[PDB]
Amino acid sequence: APAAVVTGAAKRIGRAIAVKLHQTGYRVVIHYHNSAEAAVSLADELNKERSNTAVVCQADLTNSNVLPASCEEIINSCFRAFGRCDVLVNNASAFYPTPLVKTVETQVAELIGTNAIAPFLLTMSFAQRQSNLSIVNLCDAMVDQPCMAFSLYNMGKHALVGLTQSAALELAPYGIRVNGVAPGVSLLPVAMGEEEKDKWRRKVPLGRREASAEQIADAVIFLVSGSAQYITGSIIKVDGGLSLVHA
Amino acid sequence: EAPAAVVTGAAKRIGRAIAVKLHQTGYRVVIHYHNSAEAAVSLADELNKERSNTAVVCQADLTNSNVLPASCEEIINSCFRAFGRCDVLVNNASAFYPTPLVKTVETQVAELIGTNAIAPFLLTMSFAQRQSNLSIVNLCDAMVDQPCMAFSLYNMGKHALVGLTQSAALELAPYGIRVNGVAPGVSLLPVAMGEEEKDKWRRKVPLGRREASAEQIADAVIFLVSGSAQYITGSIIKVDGGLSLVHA
Amino acid sequence: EAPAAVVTGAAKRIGRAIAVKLHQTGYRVVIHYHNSAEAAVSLADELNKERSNTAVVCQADLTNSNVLPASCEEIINSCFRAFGRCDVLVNNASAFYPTPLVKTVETQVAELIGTNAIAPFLLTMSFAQRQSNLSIVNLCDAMVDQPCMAFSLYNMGKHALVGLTQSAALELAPYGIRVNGVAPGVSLLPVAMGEEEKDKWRRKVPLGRREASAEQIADAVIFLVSGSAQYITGSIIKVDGGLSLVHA
Amino acid sequence: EAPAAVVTGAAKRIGRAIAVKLHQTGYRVVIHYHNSAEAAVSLADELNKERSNTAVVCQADLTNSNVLPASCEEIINSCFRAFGRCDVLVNNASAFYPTPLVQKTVETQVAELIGTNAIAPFLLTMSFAQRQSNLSIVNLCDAMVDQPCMAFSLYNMGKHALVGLTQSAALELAPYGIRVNGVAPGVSLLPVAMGEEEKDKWRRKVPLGRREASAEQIADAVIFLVSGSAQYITGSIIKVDGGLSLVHA
Ligand SMILES: NC(=O)c1ccc[n+]([C@@H]2O[C@H](COP(=O)([O-])OP(=O)(O)OC[C@H]3O[C@@H](n4cnc5c(N)ncnc54)[C@H](OP(=O)(O)O)[C@@H]3O)[C@@H](O)[C@H]2O)c1
Ligand SMILES: NC(=O)c1ccc[n+]([C@@H]2O[C@H](COP(=O)([O-])OP(=O)(O)OC[C@H]3O[C@@H](n4cnc5c(N)ncnc54)[C@H](OP(=O)(O)O)[C@@H]3O)[C@@H](O)[C@H]2O)c1
Ligand SMILES: NC(=O)c1ccc[n+]([C@@H]2O[C@H](COP(=O)([O-])OP(=O)(O)OC[C@H]3O[C@@H](n4cnc5c(N)ncnc54)[C@H](OP(=O)(O)O)[C@@H]3O)[C@@H](O)[C@H]2O)c1
Ligand SMILES: NC(=O)c1ccc[n+]([C@@H]2O[C@H](COP(=O)([O-])OP(=O)(O)OC[C@H]3O[C@@H](n4cnc5c(N)ncnc54)[C@H](OP(=O)(O)O)[C@@H]3O)[C@@H](O)[C@H]2O)c1
Ligand SMILES: Nc1nc(N)nc(NC2CC2)n1
Ligand SMILES: Nc1nc(N)nc(NC2CC2)n1
Ligand SMILES: Nc1nc(N)nc(NC2CC2)n1
Ligand SMILES: Nc1nc(N)nc(NC2CC2)n1
Ligand code: NA
Ligand code: NA
Repeated sequence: APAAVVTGAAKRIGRAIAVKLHQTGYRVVIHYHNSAEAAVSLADELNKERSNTAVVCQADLTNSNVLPASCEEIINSCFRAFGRCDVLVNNASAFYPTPLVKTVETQVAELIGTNAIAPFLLTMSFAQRQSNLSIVNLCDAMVDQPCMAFSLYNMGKHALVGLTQSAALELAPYGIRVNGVAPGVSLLPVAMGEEEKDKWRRKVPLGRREASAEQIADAVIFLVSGSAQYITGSIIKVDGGLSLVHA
Repeated sequence: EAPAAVVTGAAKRIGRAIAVKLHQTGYRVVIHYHNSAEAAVSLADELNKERSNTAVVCQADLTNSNVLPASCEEIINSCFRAFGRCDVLVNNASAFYPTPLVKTVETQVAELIGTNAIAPFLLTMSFAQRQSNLSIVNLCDAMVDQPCMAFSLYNMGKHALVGLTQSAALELAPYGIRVNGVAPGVSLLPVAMGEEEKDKWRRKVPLGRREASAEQIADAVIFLVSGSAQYITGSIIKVDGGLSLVHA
Repeated sequence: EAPAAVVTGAAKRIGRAIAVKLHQTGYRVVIHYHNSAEAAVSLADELNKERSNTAVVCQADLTNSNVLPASCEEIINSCFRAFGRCDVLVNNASAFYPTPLVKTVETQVAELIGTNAIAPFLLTMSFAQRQSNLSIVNLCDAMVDQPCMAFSLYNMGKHALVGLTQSAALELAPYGIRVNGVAPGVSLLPVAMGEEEKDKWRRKVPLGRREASAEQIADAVIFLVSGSAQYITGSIIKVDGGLSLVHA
Repeated sequence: EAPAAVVTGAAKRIGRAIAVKLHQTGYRVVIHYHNSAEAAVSLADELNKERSNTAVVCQADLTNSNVLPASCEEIINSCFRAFGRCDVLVNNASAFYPTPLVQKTVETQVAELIGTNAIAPFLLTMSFAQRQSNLSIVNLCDAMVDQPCMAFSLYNMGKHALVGLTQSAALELAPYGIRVNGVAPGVSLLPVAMGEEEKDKWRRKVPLGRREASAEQIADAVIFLVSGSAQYITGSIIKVDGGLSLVHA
């Protein structure tokens, strides 16, 4: 059985991706930062289905002097548990506004670390340890029509597009594919107000609703599958047409 | 009962692989063709041997002309006539040849722009006008921003097809019709292409230094028409082995 | 001696402003028009009052048809007959109206795809064939990836024009002919559009909550044809006040 | 009074060309530099001999660190100290070197490549805006970001982030009348460290003249963007690449 690492997998979209990978037959490493209880509850659920097929792994993915070592250890955790690491899903992400007009350098470390630098370091560590091997990066369908006052977040997501492309090119000779999935509106942020959630939903052409986490996870499953073996450097929007709607 | 799909230019090559994979997934298929009558009938016979009354052929020229709207309406009609429904449209048929800036040019326009862009638009119109998982898949080109030299009309047509994909995704979303694309890089090389040229293209592809099989292209089409793509509309999936990421 | 430019659809609105600014920069101009003869002639008279023998008009329908290649060749020829040279081509003329998926459709195709894409292609062919700072500027649309609802053929035509811009840039670079685009967002609105509707569009624009003047669009054209742009080819400059960056 | 501009990494090469062209257009200029003190001072001396008290130098490292926000604030402050205003910011400074995925610390490479190409532009943009006619920012991008050089992931990441900043900042700063645009070279001045045969390999790829862009050609697009001829243009990135990005593998 192949094995996958999913970052930020205790809740929401990460959780659904881990669940669907496990349902497909993968053993999974459930990475978490603060959500230890949820991470272990997910592992307990998956291990009840198939013993010793899910483990948890804690790490902060904020940029720092220790982030390279932390990312090496996440990949190492998959090898320790399962003896291989076939799939990496870069899902973990900080998301909050950073107006141009926490210290700003902490915001940099968190927003650019989680969205871009940790994915890069995890990609390095994944590759260095190297079958259907692939990486899937969780992008953002709205990167070119960004939310107001979210410059660092947007920078991080653009950087992640860059990594997707650069790593697809560089890792192709190792048979490692690198792709992305770009939600528009999926599970709305827990802190967003109801009326705000509804305003976003009403903008989506395809059903005037957000994507379920499972719909996002379906695109991840496709990209890691045998049915995507010639696909690398591609980013699949799963956005219900939202990015096509003008102001 | 079983859903039904129209695949244009389905007698050979990628369209044939798409038709076969849709049929294997459970669809009844309209095999559109232009000149390749014997291949189209042979494919229909193959599919009907597997499940009777699940494949028919439909002949049409998709060159632009004043009768092209009627021709595209008749392809969609032919699906309803055979199967009583039309769930999926795959716009695959395509003319591809150079048109240097420096057949008459009017014919070149009609063929390249008609097959790659206008016929998809008219088929899209007719599909939409006539009707649980409805979708359209347009065969695009991953290299449209790094185009082949002296292929301006072809490239224009494929860019127009991106525009149609996006515009139709937006407009047809309220009807539950998703509209997406699949963009090959190099897949089955042109029959006309010489061996050395084919080898030069193959050697450019990062992932495996080989072209895509027809089946690999069809796999992306199958995903986009499936239940696993129900929130996906207006997306174009490159299936190019990284080719478009390679600088000059 | 003075360079010469062809501007399509130059009688009114953005094309007129472009022709004026090119003339102010020192170009002789061919004012192409279709229906707006009186305005074309008035512009020519104004320009020739400023400097005699510097402006001529040229009538043609740019709808797609069997005669469009000849018509386009004639427009280019008119610049050579008048001025002895043709240094700049500005593809500005454009039909724009909705074509819902759900006039006959073949005429809509001819008009929308002809004016926005096929006539630019044929004009580009004829320009190149007759061939220093030579360049072509195509009037694109900054909103082509977030298009107006029910404008599929228009959007297809503008996408095709992006592809032409790219393809022609690549192919014509060895002749030193640069090919670029200018992409307005909201510029001149219909005069007859109610101000309340105009204001809905204006309020969308981040930079000043107003539409671009024709002259602001023309400024970008002037840059691209200038000596300050001699390494720029295949580039499309948005002149949109940030509109294309604004989400739904 | 004459307007004032800050050009990062302006001692040499493209940045100097931009500073020179802005100065010739009537701007007073802050010549930011990191290690090239001699070159920076030489340029300032030359510009002040054309017009007295119209150029100053400003030294800063633009590597990311917890003091980078203060350093960026101080570059903008230096423009106001010398000239009383700051109308234009050109984010030109850039680290550029490979970072292979498979095998000087990686954290240093992150701090340099992401800091110079993205974070310092962001912080300078914040400081520029907080301190405020024809105000604008021009970011030096890269026309090849979607067809990147092999083994340059962190550089490419940085330049993609800079695209994101250009767009985000154009949106957010539009109500302040600050336009934010980019200029994206393909091949311009080749690296000093490259041999002529390798330079020629790159030159031969360029459809328009089989040559790199001069520094002045890049600067010409910057000057257009800061000019009155670009007053409705924001969020736009102009490729100045001779068609290079249109050429397939
Ligand atoms: N939801 C949407 O509509 C949407 C739209 C566009 C893009 N996306 C992208 O899709 C992905 C999943 O979205 P989501 O909404 O499910 O994400 P989310 O709930 O915002 O974040 C996912 C997880 O990231 C982890 N994380 C955050 N900061 C971290 C840090 N410093 N170190 C390590 N891990 C950290 C958290 O793990 P712990 O809980 O364990 O601390 C969190 O549960 C993200 O990449 C997001 O950007 C989502
Ligand atoms: N192969 C590749 O590497 C590649 C690369 C990029 C994109 N694509 C796209 O993928 C699709 C499939 O590629 P392919 O190589 O399999 O295509 P293809 O063999 O060039 O053409 C497919 C079929 O199009 C039909 N067709 C051509 N002109 C027509 C006309 N005037 N009216 C009606 N039908 C017409 C032909 O049908 P008859 O034989 O019955 O006459 C032909 O067999 C095309 O859209 C192509 O542009 C392919
Ligand atoms: N206005 C905007 O906000 C906006 C936004 C985005 C892009 N653009 C682009 O900018 C350019 C100029 O826009 P505009 O608003 O000034 O254009 P416009 O007023 O819609 O049209 C310009 C001219 O095109 C000519 N034209 C139309 N159909 C033709 C045909 N069949 N044959 C020949 N010529 C034909 C007409 O010439 P006659 O009057 O002589 O018949 C007309 O005056 C266009 O390419 C447009 O798509 C404009
Ligand atoms: N040259 C090309 O072909 C090309 C192609 C694509 C994009 N571009 C972009 O165009 C811009 C100019 O290119 P270029 O070739 O002229 O650049 P460059 O010579 O590589 O670098 C410009 C300057 O950046 C400064 N810099 C580097 N690291 C720094 C740091 N840690 N802190 C502060 N400043 C630092 C250096 O200043 P000091 O010398 O004072 O240390 C250097 O002179 C860059 O943004 C580049 O990415 C250029
Ligand atoms: N990390 C990230 N990124 C986006 N775009 N949206 C969200 N959504 C909610 C914070 C949970 N999360
Ligand atoms: N229609 C089309 N389009 C492309 N890109 N390639 C091909 N390949 C060869 C004519 C079969 N055909
Ligand atoms: N995008 C576009 N294209 C043309 N040809 N004309 C127009 N006219 C504007 C609605 C007045 N807009
Ligand atoms: N900063 C930067 N960025 C690019 N692309 N090219 C260059 N040339 C560098 C001096 C070698 N520098
Ligand atoms: Na830790
Ligand atoms: Na008239």
